[PDB]
Amino acid sequence: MVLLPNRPAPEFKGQAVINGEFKEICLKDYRGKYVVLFFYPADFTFVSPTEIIAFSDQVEEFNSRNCQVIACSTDSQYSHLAWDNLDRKSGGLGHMKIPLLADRKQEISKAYGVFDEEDGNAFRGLFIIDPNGILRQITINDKPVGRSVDETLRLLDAFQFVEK
Amino acid sequence: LLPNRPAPEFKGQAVINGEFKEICLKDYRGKYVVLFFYPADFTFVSPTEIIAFSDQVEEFNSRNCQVIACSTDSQYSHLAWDNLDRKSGGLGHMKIPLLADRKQEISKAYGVFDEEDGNAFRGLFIIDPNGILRQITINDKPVGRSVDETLRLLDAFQFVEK
Amino acid sequence: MVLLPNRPAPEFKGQAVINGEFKEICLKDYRGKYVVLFFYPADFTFVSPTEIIAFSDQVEEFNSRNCQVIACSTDSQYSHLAWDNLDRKSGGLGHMKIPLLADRKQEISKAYGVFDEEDGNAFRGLFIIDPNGILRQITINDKPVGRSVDETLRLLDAFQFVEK
Amino acid sequence: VLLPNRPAPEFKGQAVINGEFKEICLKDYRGKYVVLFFYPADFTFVSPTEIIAFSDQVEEFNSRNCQVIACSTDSQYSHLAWDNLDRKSGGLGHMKIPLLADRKQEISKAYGVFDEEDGNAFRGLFIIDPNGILRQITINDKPVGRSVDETLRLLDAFQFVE
Amino acid sequence: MVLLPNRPAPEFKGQAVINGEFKEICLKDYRGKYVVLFFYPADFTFVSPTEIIAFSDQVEEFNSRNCQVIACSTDSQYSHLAWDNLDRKSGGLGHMKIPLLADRKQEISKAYGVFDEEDGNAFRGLFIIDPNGILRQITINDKPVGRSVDETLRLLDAFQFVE
Amino acid sequence: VLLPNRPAPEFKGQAVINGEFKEICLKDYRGKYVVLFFYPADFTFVSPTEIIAFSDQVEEFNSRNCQVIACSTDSQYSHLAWDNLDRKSGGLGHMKIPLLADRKQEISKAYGVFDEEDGNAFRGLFIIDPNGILRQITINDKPVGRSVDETLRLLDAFQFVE
Amino acid sequence: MVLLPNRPAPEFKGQAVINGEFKEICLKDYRGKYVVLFFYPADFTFVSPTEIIAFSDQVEEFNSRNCQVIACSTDSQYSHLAWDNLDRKSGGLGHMKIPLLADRKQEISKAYGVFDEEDGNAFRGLFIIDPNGILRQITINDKPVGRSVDETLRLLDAFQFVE
Amino acid sequence: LLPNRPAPEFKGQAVINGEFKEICLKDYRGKYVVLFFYPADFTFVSPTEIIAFSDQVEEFNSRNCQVIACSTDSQYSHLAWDNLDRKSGGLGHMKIPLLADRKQEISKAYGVFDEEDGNAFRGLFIIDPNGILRQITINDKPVGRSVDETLRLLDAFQFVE
Amino acid sequence: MVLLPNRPAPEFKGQAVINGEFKEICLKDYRGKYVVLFFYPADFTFVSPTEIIAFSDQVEEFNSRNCQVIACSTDSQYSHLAWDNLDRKSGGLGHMKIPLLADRKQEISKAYGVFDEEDGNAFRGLFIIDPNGILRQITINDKPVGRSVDETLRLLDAFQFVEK
Amino acid sequence: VLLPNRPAPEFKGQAVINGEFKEICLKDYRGKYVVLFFYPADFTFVSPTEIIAFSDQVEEFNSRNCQVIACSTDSQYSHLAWDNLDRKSGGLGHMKIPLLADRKQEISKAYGVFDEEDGNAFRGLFIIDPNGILRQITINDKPVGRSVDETLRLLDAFQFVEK
Repeated sequence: MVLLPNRPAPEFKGQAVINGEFKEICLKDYRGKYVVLFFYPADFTFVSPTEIIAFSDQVEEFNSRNCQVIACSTDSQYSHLAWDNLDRKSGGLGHMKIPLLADRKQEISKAYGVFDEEDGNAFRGLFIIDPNGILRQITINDKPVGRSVDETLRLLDAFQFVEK
Repeated sequence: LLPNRPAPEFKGQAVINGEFKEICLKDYRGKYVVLFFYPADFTFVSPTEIIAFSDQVEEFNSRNCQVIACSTDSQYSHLAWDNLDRKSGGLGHMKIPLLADRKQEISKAYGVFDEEDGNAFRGLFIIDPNGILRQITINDKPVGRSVDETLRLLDAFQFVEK
Repeated sequence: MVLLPNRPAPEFKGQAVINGEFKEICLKDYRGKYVVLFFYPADFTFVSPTEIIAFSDQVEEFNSRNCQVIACSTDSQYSHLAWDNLDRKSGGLGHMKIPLLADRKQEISKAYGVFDEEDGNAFRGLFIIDPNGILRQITINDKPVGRSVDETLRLLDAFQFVEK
Repeated sequence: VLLPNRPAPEFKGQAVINGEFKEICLKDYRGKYVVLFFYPADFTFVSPTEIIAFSDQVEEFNSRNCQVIACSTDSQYSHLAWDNLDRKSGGLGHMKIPLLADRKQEISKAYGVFDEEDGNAFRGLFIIDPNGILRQITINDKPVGRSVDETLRLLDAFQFVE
Repeated sequence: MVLLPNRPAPEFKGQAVINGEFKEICLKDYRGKYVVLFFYPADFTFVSPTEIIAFSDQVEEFNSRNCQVIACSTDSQYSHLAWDNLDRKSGGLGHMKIPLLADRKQEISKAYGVFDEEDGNAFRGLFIIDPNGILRQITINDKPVGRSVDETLRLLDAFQFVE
Repeated sequence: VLLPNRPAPEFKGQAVINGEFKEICLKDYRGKYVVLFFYPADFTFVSPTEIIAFSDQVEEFNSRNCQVIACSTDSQYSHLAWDNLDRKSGGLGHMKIPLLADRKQEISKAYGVFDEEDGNAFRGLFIIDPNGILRQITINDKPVGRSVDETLRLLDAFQFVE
Repeated sequence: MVLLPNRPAPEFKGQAVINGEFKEICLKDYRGKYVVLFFYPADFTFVSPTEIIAFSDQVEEFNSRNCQVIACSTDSQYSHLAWDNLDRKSGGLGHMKIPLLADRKQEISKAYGVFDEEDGNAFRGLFIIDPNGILRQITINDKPVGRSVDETLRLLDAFQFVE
Repeated sequence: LLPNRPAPEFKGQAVINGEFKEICLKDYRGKYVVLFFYPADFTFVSPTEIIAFSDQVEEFNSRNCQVIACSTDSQYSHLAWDNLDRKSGGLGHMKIPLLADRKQEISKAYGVFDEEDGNAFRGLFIIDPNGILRQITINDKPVGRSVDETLRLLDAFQFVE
Repeated sequence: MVLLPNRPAPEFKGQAVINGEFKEICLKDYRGKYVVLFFYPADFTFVSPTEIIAFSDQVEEFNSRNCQVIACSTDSQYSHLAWDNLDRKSGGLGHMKIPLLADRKQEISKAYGVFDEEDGNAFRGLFIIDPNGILRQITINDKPVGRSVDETLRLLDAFQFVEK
Repeated sequence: VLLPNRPAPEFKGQAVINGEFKEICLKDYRGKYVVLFFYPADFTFVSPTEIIAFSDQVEEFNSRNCQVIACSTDSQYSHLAWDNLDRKSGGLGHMKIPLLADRKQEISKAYGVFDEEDGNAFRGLFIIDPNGILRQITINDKPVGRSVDETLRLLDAFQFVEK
């Protein structure tokens, strides 16, 4: 059905573009931190990728909250690096402040239940994961509609409150 | 559960304007539906949520949207809570319907049912005028939901619906 | 299932309202004492409070008999506590001298075979259980019709007579 | 699975009525209430006191539009013999209620009063309505008998709320 | 699965009326002796009492032949005791010289293959078993026709000749 | 094991009659009683004195409208050879009783007399009425023979109650 | 489906008539020697005794080859013995020089695949088995048609020349 | 595999006279058929058998019988083997059909298929004009079959017909 | 298992970039013409475009042989388009004279057995399919090694010879 | 699925080398590259051109540390006879490469080149690395043959890739 809160988040592992470079990352690496893992359908189509860029520009709001924000797609790492190295006016991302994770085997976005079998693209999900790897928040949007940084930080603040 | 798919059907007994009516999703065809879940009656944050939505109900009326609240509690718990006034830990008199899922069917169909306590996680679902599910939100039980954010999403979906 | 007498009574464990407080209780707590476990369909109803109050006012008849009465419903412990705190004039229970057990996962009502798949409410069952946790008597009433204290008392007296 | 909003299990069998063999089924009793009670065996101590106690009170059930049937796994011949046996000698005297014989153990298993530990049914009592729907379930451990008065009370309540 | 002569007789354990009183018995209680186990449909009937009585009157023949005769029906022991206490004039057995076995759970007559599923009654069987607990003779009659003590004596002698 | 209220199992086989092979069925004998009896093997000791004892008494079964048939797992050829032989050498002399061959083991297995150890029948005797309904089952351990007069008695009793 | 050469012959065990006397024989007994195991449908027939006698008269031909001939049929050992007591002029075997093997339970005929489900009799098979119990030659004839001792001998000779 | 039953149907490429021709058992209705198997082409004891059956072919023609040789080799191996003279180790050009069982159906359906290699045991099967199996012979690979015994058998079956 | 020649080739249908535009194409579109379907692991990779390009420059060779060449990978058509608008000076494709087919759903590469479960990319496959949709030639190269235009031309010619 | 980066299917069988029978397997060839190629049948038209073409060039592969092996569903005897037959006569001359008989169909089935409609292998070609890991896969429909120069090119490319 749906992933449930108060259950361990699905393990993910994969190639990510981090600071213009390819790195193998997984969920276990983030132990001790909150994690916002959000998905988007594709590279090189938005047609203005304002949403991911919004999370990249607000990133210190998350870093001060002891939270790591990770963007993810079914595109490969090369498509990711290419999209990132392209400047915003030209349609690209510009250079992002968050990791761009590529799941090319579809298994990650399937593990989080956001995978759409029609286009082979992920619906835009957002998942909040606690320092121990437990799932807290599940947000899944239809593709045409984006997500809010403020809401994400409100939720995060609430969970960190219930924490202490 | 996924967006852009037909929303799971539900039929249930509900408290509407101080009395029982059986309602189903098919009845709301032609307008959006916000269906939200809460763990139990006679609790702390849940009534704050429900009262928040019911007090903002005109915002949903102007958007042609119908908000419904749901619990695994019986319609009798629901009605007793509806009759209890705000200051005494009641709901006052609610301007949105209270759906009772006593067979656990609706919570399970929407995948918000928690096998641990027999209660629902706090789910919120935006369903389109054709009965297609546009949005899925699921909150861990300690944390509530925003009416503002819901309205934002609703406005986005209605904007994209041309 | 219909349960049969002279067999071990199904184990139950759950949260209950006792003295207006949440406790966790189970059948094995009552070893050495008889247990009358009776069910009713729902809180904030009509015949159920008359039943429960009738059994509550008589609690010393059961206690002098070394027997523990427990009421059970599919309602939560919050609905139970809310009803219990409501006075009789306002339609509540006044204040109950017997434990009000919430079976919210349906497990207890199902293990005793009194669960109704139709409305998700228990039929009015009543079960007498000896200090060894063995089932003694079975009474299951249709929802409109209630149960008698003096009859349960009679049954109890009989079982304790043939006990030793 | 045995629960009292449902149609009662249909029984059919040979019975002793006024000292003769007569085949009866549940459907012959449409329009009336039925109290169907089981006892472990013929030619015992506790059981005849129950059968005699109910048969002596038979007018209370007749006044209530109800038919009382006793059932055991014994053959109809054992039934007949016990019936012919004088009250003083441990017999039933001549019964005013039908004595149902379940030799195949189908009716005891149908009402779930049969225990494989021995060949006998528990002391069951089932109140069934004019439409053949089950109302009351009672199952006693074998040493402990049953009350006529409680049966009358139950009957009165069911007939009252109907 | 069919029960045959050279195979070990099916074990049975049940309640019996012996000399007026209740006692639990089993086949192994009878090891060291021959056993004639005969079934009848029910207590308080017509053809059965003359038969069982006819066996009980000849009981000394079986005794002197080192044989134990056991009668079995699906009735309980209270029915058995009842029928045994009833004097013969009334249609009772008078007091039997052989045990009356009760199989209420139907498992004994089912184990010997004599159980009718049309009613809860046993077909009229007879089984000759040896001191080692092995089957010897199997005889099943239609209910309208009774059994002969003479033929059972002949069979018993015939087996005791060979073993 | 067989019960005697039921249709007797159907057999079809090669029989030796008057010293010649003929194909027989149980249905050829309808309207008549039938005694079907089994023996382990040809060219043995007890079986010939049995079959001969029955063959000499054939007139007794004739007057009762009953047909006696001997059956074994031997072929029709061993049956024939056994017949043509003289009673001094162990043979049967010449039989008035048909010798049925069960070479497929069908007829013995259908009557439940088949021994899997040596692959041949115990001593069965089955009384079947004119309608093909099974009446009497008798099964003897191999070393012990059967009574002609007990069979005649049973025949008379069944015919009596008929 | 059918037995195969260069694979261990199916083990057989049972009662056989040897020199007018019953014996219990099996294929293990004959290890170290060749075996010709042949089947015939029934005792007291026309062609089968022709075959059997033809093989019995020449037994010394198989003895000089270190080979044992064994005849087998679904008839019992008693029918076998009776057939072996009968003169050849009277339709019997005379007194046989080869083991006459009864397979009553039809195990041996079925293990060798020759069993006819129709009449309950074996087709006329012939099997040649080496000193290690390994199956070499397989011959199965329709029932009206018999076999040659000459050809059997030929086969044996070829196997032994190859051995 | 018993001889009262209809013989398993075979279909396949045969080499007759040096050409590829499709044949099947039902082509042969009304005649007796002896089907014999051999392990492989270009082997030592097989060509002698096959040649012995071929030099005697008319013995089978007088009896209304068709002899067919069959193996698991391809029709190209059959052709190559059949063209080659015996002085060079071939069959010369011979009078009976050479059936290729490449898909190994025919050998498996007749129970002559060995699974240690891909070859058929030397089977010999006699089949009546109505396509019913009469005689079953299976020899271990080192040992060959007689033509005289085959004629004898065929005569016996023809007589009992 | 691997595909075989002389059997109907798996039907592919997908979204493709032709002349800088999106168009839905399938296999049955190409009836009457031969089809060379070749797979490559990913867009925006290091040297793969040199192979794809080598095939692109030679398109006339295939066109005069009545063959249609199709390039296919698991990238989205958006990646395809971006890479096909990138000049080779940047490492892009220049512009392709060959249709760029996008198998996002992994269906085509799975059905053609060239999909590998390790990185979620296709191996370097090549499939020669006659005008009736019958598989004729199968070539599968390990990712590090490219293929040849000339051997493909030779095979194409051979199949066109034996067709007549 | 049969894919490049996985270890190649292990094959074992009787092959002909220098007009002589050797049993070989894949495990023999560790340390060397291996080109395995399949053809439908012996004594055909197209296939001998291929086999001879690969053979006459054998040293080109030997110098590249590669072992070229040909395989068909024919026996080793067909292989041998075809190898003895002169080229002018349509034979193989004398092979400089191993000729591998798959008579059990196993090797051909393991490489997915087996054609059920035939019993003959499609013409496959498989390049295997020294470590036993597959590299290249090519399968032709039967009428179309394969190129030696392209094989050499592929080999060069792989070895240049790894070194």
